[PDB]
Amino acid sequence: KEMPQPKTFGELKNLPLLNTDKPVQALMKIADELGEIFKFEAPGRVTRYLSSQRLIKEACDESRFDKNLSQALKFVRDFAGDGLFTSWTHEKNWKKAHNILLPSFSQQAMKGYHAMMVDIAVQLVQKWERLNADEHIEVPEDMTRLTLDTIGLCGFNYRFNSFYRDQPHPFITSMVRALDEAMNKLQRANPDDPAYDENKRQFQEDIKVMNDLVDKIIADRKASGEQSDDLLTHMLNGKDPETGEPLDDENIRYQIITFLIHGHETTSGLLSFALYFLVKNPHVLQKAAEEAARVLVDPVPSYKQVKQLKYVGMVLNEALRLWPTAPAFSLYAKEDTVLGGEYPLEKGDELMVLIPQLHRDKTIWGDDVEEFRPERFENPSAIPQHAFKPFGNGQRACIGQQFALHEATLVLGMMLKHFDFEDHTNYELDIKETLTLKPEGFVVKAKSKKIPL
Ligand code: HEM
Repeated sequence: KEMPQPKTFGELKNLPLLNTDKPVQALMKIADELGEIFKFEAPGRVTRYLSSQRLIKEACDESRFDKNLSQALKFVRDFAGDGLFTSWTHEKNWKKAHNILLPSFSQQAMKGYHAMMVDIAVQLVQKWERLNADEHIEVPEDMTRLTLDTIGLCGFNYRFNSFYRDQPHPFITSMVRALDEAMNKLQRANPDDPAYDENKRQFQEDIKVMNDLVDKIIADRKASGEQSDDLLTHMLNGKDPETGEPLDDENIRYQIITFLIHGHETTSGLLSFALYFLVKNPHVLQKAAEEAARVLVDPVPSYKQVKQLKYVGMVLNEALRLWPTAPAFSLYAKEDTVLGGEYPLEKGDELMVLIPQLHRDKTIWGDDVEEFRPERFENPSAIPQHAFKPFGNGQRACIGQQFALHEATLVLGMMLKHFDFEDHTNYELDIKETLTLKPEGFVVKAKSKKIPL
């Protein structure tokens, strides 16, 4: 079987097709025309984009395929190092950090982080309670303040105090700029061009700003001896079951930077898309609000009450179905293998899972794939294996899944309890693509139900 492939441009191959600010959406369009698999070549590289549950379930076989570091991840590694997200599975530090961190990220472990999550969530709610009549909310902007501050506090007991500032903490400014630079290098035709000397200089400065803060906090903690309810305390005290070794200080720093750079943007996007879909679907919003009011009966949510927000959970899963905020992951063939009984692959061949397209597979989800219908997830164990993959696959899946969902469910629950929301501009969905996805420029008005915290 010959494999479909979009337009080529001479020696540049398919590369010009991704000369756009929205490449994932462009690839979804190509997938719409070419089907479940297409080859994509650039000067000196080749990948194949998968879109069907049929082929993705095979790609998800860990005996056959392992996580690949995409070019995007190789650039992010310049500041995320050998943290979990940017490591090869066979690097010693991957398995070691994975073993140590798994217990710190369990559903049970979320009880320990809940109070800090509530701290920041209350700050968001109070911010919105305190807006004057003529004001509005910049949704992704505020969700980003929320998620960064939450990961800072739960991550290493540090307050960025984002809700006290117009200009973010310097660490945050550097982080966002470093992420942007790693992204720009993907579409940069002539990297050695002197017009990029300043970018390179700035990138090194921003890496230093991030390293200096995190290294200082780690050093301060070891000198103080203080024990906290945070990830840092877990990483300082944890020992690998296999070797009995703890993580060294540099790797701990990379883990912290990783939780921030990856966790903040994905979770902020999710909350933003969820609110977007709620305001665009009033009947669904009514059902979510009814549950929030019924369940969240105390001045602040308890850990247990968050799990009881069953419909809110479904709303978030349905937002992740339509716009999974980390929209792709990359795999390599471990050995020569045949995919789908039709496509021969050689050892090391690279595959890309196009998640938003997977989540629109009509053979799994039915015809109404574009409809926002949380009720799809009423019985979540009834959805076929490998049909729904917003958190990636297997041992290389999101270690932060329970953290992200606890945070998102808590915060969306509180928003729904405390406010009526208005799509005051009839916002037109504009999805900005970076390492992640977000609804750019999404704004609302929130009218308080005047319920005290
Ligand atoms: C809704 C929000 C989130 C989504 C959609 C998401 C999605 C993903 C995906 C798709 C991967 C696999 C990437 C790949 O295969 O290349 C991943 C990995 C990872 N995530 Fe998340 N993530 C979210 C939130 C978080 C948070 C809040 C944290 C930490 C506080 C986190 C920490 C990590 C780590 C450490 C990895 C690498 C795990 C490993 O390979 O051992 N994520 N995530």
